[PDB]
Amino acid sequence: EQQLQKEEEARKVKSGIRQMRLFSQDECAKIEARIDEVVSRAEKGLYNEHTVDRAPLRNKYFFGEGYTPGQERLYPPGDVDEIPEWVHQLVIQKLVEHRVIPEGFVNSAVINDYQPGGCIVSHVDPIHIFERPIVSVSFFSDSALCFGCKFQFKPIRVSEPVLSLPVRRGSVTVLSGYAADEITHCIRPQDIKERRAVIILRKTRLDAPRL
Repeated sequence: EQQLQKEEEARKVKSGIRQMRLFSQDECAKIEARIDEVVSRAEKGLYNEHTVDRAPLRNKYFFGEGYTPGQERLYPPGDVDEIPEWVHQLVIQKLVEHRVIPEGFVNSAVINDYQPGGCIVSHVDPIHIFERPIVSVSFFSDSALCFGCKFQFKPIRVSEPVLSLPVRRGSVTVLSGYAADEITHCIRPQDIKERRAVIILRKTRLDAPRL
């Protein structure tokens, strides 16, 4: 049955997801103020060209490492701005202290800032660029992350994702295995009702192809 297939898929996705409430409301407030600083600094033209990526639904800020289909390429060393001290002190440290990731692991911090009605189209985290696990921390409001995103293209055949994962403010999502390699994920516009930001902490692969 198609029902059994969806249930085994969702179980496999679940095995690749770990999630914990790690940041208090005050800790979130401090990080959100720092996120607002990045947005302000971008608007002041203070960042490198490749640090900032502006699109209708969302702004993307690349720190430490950055990239440009499976044809993503890492920008040459020193092309994007370095990971800001507050990311180390307020975000990465908390994660290291809670043993989510080891020290020295993260060389890439991306901030995605979403407008209401913002979305991500079905995609896989590029395996040729980034090691696993992929760590993300949500900030301004609660939302959902969907896995198995055929519905975004064939809504008559399939109306729902395989799995929808609540992503609450201050929660940490860790993706590995099946959830990171074998299935697509996306965000639905109806799931972003107000401003939402997310910090994505990753390690790039040594042989990630460069420009």
